[PDB]
Amino acid sequence: VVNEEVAPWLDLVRKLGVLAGVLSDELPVSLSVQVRGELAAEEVEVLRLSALRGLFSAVIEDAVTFVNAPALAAERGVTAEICKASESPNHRSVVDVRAVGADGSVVTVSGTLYGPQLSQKIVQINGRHFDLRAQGINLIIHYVDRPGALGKIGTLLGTAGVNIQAAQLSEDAEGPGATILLRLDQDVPDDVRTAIAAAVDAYKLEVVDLS
Amino acid sequence: SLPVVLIADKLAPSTVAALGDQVEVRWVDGPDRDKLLAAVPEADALLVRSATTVDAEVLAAAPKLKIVARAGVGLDNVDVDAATARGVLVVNAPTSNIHSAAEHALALLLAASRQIPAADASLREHTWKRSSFSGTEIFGKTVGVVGLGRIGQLVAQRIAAFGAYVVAYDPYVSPARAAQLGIELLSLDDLLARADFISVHLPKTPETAGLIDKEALAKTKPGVIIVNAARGGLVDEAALADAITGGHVRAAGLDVFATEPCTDSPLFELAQVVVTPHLGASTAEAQDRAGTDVAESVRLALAGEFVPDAVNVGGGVVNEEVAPWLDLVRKLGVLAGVLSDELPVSLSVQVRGELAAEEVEVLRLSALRGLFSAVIEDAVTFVNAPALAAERGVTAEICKASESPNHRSVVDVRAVGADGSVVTVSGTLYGPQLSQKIVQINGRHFDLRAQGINLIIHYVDRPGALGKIGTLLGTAGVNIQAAQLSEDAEGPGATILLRLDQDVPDDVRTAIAAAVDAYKLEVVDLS
Amino acid sequence: ALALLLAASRQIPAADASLREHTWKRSSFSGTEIFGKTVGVVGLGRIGQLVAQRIAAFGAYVVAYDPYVSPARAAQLGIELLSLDDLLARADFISVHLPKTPETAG
Amino acid sequence: SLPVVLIADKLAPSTVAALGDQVEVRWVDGPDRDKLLAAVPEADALLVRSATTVDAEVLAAAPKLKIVARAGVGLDNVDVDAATARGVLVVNAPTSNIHSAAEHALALLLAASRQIPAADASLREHTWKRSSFSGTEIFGKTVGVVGLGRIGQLVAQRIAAFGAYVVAYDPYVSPARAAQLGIELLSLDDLLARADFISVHLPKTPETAGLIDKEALAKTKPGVIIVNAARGGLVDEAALADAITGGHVRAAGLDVFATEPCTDSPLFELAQVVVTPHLGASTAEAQDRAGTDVAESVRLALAGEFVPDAVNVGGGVVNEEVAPWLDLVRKLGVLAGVLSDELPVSLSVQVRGELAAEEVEVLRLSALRGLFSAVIEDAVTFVNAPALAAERGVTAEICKASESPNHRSVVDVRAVGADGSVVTVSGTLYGPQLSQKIVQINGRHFDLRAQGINLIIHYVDRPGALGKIGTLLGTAGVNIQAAQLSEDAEGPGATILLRLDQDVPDDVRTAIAAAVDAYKLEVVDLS
Repeated sequence: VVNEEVAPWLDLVRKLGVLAGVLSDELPVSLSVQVRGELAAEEVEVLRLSALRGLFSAVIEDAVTFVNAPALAAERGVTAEICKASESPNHRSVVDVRAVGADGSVVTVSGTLYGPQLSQKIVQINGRHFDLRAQGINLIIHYVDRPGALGKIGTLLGTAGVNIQAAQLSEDAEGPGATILLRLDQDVPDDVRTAIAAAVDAYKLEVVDLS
Repeated sequence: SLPVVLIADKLAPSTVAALGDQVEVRWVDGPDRDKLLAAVPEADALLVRSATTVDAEVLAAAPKLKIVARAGVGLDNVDVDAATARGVLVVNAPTSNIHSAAEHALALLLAASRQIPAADASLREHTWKRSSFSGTEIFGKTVGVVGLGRIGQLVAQRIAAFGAYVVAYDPYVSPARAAQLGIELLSLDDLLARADFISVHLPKTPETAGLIDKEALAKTKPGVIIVNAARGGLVDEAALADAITGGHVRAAGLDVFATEPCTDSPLFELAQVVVTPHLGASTAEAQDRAGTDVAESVRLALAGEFVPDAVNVGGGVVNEEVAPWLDLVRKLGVLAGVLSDELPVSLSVQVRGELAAEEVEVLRLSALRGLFSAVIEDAVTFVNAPALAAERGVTAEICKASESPNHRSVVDVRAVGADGSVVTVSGTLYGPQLSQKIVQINGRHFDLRAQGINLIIHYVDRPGALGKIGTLLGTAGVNIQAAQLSEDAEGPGATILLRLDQDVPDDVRTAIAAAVDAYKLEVVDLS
Repeated sequence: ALALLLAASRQIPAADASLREHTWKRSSFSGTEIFGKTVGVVGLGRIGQLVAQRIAAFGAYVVAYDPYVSPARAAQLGIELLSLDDLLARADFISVHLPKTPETAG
Repeated sequence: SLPVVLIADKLAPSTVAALGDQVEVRWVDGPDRDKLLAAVPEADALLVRSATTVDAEVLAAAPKLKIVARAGVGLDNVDVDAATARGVLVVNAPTSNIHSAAEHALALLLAASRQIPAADASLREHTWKRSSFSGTEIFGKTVGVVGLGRIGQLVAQRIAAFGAYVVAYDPYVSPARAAQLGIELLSLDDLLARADFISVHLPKTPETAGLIDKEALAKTKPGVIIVNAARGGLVDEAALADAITGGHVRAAGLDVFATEPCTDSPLFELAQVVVTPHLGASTAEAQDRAGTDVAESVRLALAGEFVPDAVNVGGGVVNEEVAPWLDLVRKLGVLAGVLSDELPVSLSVQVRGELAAEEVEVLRLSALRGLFSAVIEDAVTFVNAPALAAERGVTAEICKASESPNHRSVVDVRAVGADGSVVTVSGTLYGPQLSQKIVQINGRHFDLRAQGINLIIHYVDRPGALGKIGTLLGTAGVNIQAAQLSEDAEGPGATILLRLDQDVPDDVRTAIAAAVDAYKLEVVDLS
């Protein structure tokens, strides 16, 4: 039995997996799922599968099933780990999916669920904090903070007929950079991604479907 | 072992008899550094006026000091930050001068309209220039009071008995309260247009400074008489001089100056401007009231009772768990105030989650302090809730709930309007540094540093709005540190909040408004 | 009458003068507060009646000497009627006025 | 000589320990006439529940009786008029049942939606009819609370934790207060349309009686469940029965009946209606709270202190000069309330002239009692101002002024709205009989008996209006005793007030409105 407390997290952690993957430039060699807070008292093994399954759909043709995935990860040299800690520093419960590349680079993505609807929310990308619905087409940009930056991103999207349903932009604690997330009403043509990316000096720019 | 109360400035024992006979009162020459520092070591309480300075050095030499009390209203001679840092309760006497100061405003209004000092001078010179003078009758006239706190209220009441109609401008008094006072509340523009007399009664804050400038002085009634017994440079001194000379304002009374110790204002060369050297509180009765007020405050303090005239936090008065929440809640009040169309009648402070297990009444006061900070002076952290309710018409309450939907603890500050609408703003602290985060505004969720200059825009024209907004800000040279924006759940509206690296010029505000078609455009400094 | 009571109470002329000769003698002045004091009005013809109502609004108690004024009218102006002697004993401020009976005024 | 406290009904000493040891408590069998009358002569205080009747005979036999206290909420068994007449303070325990009664409303809501009594009965009969039952979930549903006083507030709060949205109808709660409660205020029509559950929480007054009739029951949502744990016939019993049978309302819970001792309601023949014999307060905890409340009240009374739970006037508590002003001021509150567009946030009571020399705080309470009398029960003359402010959002203050412009003494009751507008109504007493006169409404002056049915009309079509109004009233057979009417100082409006000899039918009201083109048409009984 997947426990009633645990079930609603499945689809979320899958999406954190999708996110950790699209956001990794190279296929990760390790995937680590950390369960913190109230959730940590449940049986969350199945969330490791969920994350992996998410990781691999973002990379491999013909999406993975649930018993399909562990062997598929092993076969591609990806190892998975799961941690459970009662202690969560901020949210009552949060899950972090951490993907480490062969070159040692790290991507963490975190999600929670709260409210009467148990709405799924993305709440961290790499130590930047957010509260955005885990749904729809989301554009992620890590860029160089110059005057004009946010405007150029907005000008180009709008110029392309692409409407922004929500968006949140945080500034790096100790960097020259900034990272924004935008939920869009439709995909962004390649040409326009390249444009956004040159207009700001994007380290990273990805679009991901969180349906 | 009776607690020691050290009087460092010139307060007589009789002034201070409200301290029990349960204490040992001593006296010291406070201005004299070596004496003060020699005597302060054994002090439990330290009372002071203005001659003595209670800076860090004094505090560091006073190891068991529990209250610093200033018999007065200014806190200029007390480093309140340092006293807070060391756990020292600071107290003053905030209503001790209101009558002597109201009366002085009235004194100046009348002296100016009847040209008293000049007349008295003409007889002093041994001549009879009766024919040359010409006063202004108050009866039947309109008097504009700018700022309706305790003193402006006292002035309104006195002036009304002269058969003047009174109007006021004060966005920090509720309409019901002004109507209880029998005072009509106006836009500053409307006050300016209508007033035969203007008396200013604002505190000095950057929101206030120079309020009445050349542009304001030009909107007044020809023949107006203006009084400022309140603060520093509320009326632009040069604009005043110009309009006096030029004829437009007939007379004026000033008791306070842009920069005090002031012996050289050009206003001193105009006969039709009555001036006085910051008298207002200069009165045996006011100086006694100060002394006896502060004496009672020290009494309660030592008796381990609640000190309503507290200006700060010190002692067990706040748990270590709660302390860091004060400043954040202050900022929720500021923000709830800014997002409100007009002054809320009440603030509902809701504490949810782990925090709810704490003793959190001080937070209700923090919310109020923030809401009202456009009319509160920097040093003061605490406000007298019962006084603020009675003076201005606004209350606060606190509610607890075990459950917090998302974060372990969250505070929500619900600002409620007379008409029943609500503006909700929430925050948390989290992490090693316990950094302050704004997490909800009106059902919208996010995670933004509670700090810096923030631009908030409610608007109706959606497509490309991010583009327009960012591009105008960026063309103005304004960096955007962070941002949150979403399309309204119901209706054609959208809302963005941006943290900026500087303020936003007025023309650019107007541009942004026009471009996204805003109905609300605000900029609050969340420091 | 109010203007003068206030100008004398706060030493306005002497305080305005000191400024005009470019000195800051704040510490030389020391006014008298009206609030809560007892004001004696001598004579209650109309101007005195008006003075007393204006002074009441400063939160002062008003006594007056005028033996020909309607006692009901005095009460309505919130005035306690006294003999001249008693007024003089109790008065912190005194304003003298044309009385109701024009020159039995002493 | 210790004062005697006589307990005439079944209250245990422990219930009453809040009376000091400074008193001699005795007990008597109150229902037993001869015993009661034998014991009451030495009584200083008399406590009672409901079994004993404190009528004139009892009072006349109790020469030094100072308080009659009813441990409960009803005053049915106490002749309060007679006690007032003899100077006897009457007291009850007005918040002593609110929890047990809220809980019972909830009990009934749940029992009705889950068909408990019938289910329990089916198992009692030794069969398993699980398949036949079908409950109604509360989560996510809309619950309409009709009347938002203490109990409706407690019910709203309990029901909200079940994840129901709560709406209320109560014209005697301010919007700010309802919003502090997190409750949405609605017209009765809108509540009816939206509510899946309705719980009634009105007092019985003629303004209230039968509120929810056939016409209301027909506007509700199909499938609604209705509870009345409040009062008598607030929901028309026959209309209810019809709508239950007819299907439209799914279920109901009743704890009170149009005419009690009730053993024969047709509702008792419907399974889908849960009924209980006026339990609600029937609880050890509620009966104890009553006893200990009333005991404290008696304590304060004897200690010559202020009794907040007073229901009336007795003793020196009111000067002989002031006494006759109570009733008139009550009527100024009623009228200020009626002439107000919506509930004022505060009443400013201004006492001018000779009266201002008196001690007149009770008048501020009289004004409140009048303002709120649509939700106050007859016997009660006094209201608990602090309680009413906290529960409903409305305050009162009193101001004095030596001068009265015209009459020797006048009271003005200023009703102030949240938006700052003011409605002013004044009265005097004058003459041998000290007859009560209404003398001003909103700057208009006149002299009209404060008595009888009065029609007030604000209207915009002036020429011939007197003709139209009088002719319609007269065709309806309505005599006009007195009248005052004037054309508004500024604008196209006019105002008439008429004292009539009976009420005015609804069609004739509509006719008058149409004919003079009214915006305000009201009829208040100024008895």
